[PDB]
Amino acid sequence: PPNLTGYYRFVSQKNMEDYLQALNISLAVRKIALLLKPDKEIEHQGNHMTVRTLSTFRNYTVQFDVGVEFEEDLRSVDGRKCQTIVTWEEEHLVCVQKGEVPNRGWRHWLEGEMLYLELTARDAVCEQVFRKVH
Repeated sequence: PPNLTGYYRFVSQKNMEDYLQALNISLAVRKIALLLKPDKEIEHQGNHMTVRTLSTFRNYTVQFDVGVEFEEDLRSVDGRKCQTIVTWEEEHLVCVQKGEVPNRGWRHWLEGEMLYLELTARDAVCEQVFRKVH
């Protein structure tokens, strides 16, 4: 990852169900999601990032400064709110969303033109993969 900027196209996933069920999301909504093919769009200007998640149901956006804790507004997702902190170590991005649910956060890392991602909530682990295109 030079500068994580770009657009990344969906490639594959697994266990979305487990993750969305650990966040207690309804059935009517967590079987729409299993058929989605979301893409990632990223703006990156030396310490500050804008990460967008795009799909045909609804899109989700979040802004932050890495290394500075912020209150994240997740009502578009599960209805909650967290005090998120993002860092860069071991050569990959780590985010822990402190709040009501334990083990809530995620991890991003690169290799080639591939954008890997891991989602966590309680004991549930979710994996997704994207391909940079712009």
